Amino acid sequence: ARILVLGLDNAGKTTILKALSEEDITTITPTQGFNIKSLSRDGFNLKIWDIGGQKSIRPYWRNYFDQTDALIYVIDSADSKRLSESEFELTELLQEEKMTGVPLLVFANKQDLVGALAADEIASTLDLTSIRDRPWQIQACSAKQGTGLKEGMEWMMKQVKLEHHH
Ligand SMILES: Nc1nc2c(ncn2[C@@H]2O[C@H](COP(=O)(O)OP(=O)(O)NP(=O)(O)O)[C@@H](O)[C@H]2O)c(=O)[nH]1
Ligand SMILES: [Mg+2]
Repeated sequence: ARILVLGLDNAGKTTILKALSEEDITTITPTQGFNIKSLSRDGFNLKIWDIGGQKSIRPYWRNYFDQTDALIYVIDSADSKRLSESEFELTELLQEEKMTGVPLLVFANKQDLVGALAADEIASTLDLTSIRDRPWQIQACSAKQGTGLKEGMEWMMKQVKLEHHH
């Protein structure tokens, strides 16, 4: 499955990917273009695209909308000065024709920091309960500390799997 990871600059996209890859986050720098990582877990082959979020390169996001199987949107839960910007960019994404029906996982990141907003507050600001056109989930997490990441990825896998029924 092809996974696309978006969100504002500094939200923690690359740190989450390296945490999933069991590698060192000490040496992470802002992403000028994008990163690709292949990950095999629980009988699944994930190809993950992590795109840089600085506004200057944000128009490039649309290059990667084709053949997307799931969207992960990352937000810095402790940076309330940037919430309006994060909601504007997500609402634009959800109006894209190429992303019709694609499952949405929101990672409410940096829960380890003082003043981090709870998942329910973030859900309210992003107006997630008004979505009608796709499956969605919000998950609180800390990439520095590893919590929440497994739970999020398990929800996402359930949505993209070929499911067998009786
Ligand atoms: N306290 C804390 N800091 C975090 C957490 N996740 C990431 N950070 C920090 O936040 C900063 C930005 O992380 P980074 O992964 O580069 O963000 P990004 O979303 O990839 N930015 P860009 O899109 O510009 O590449 C880094 O200093 C990183 O260590 C977290 O869960 N807790
Ligand atoms: Mg990055």
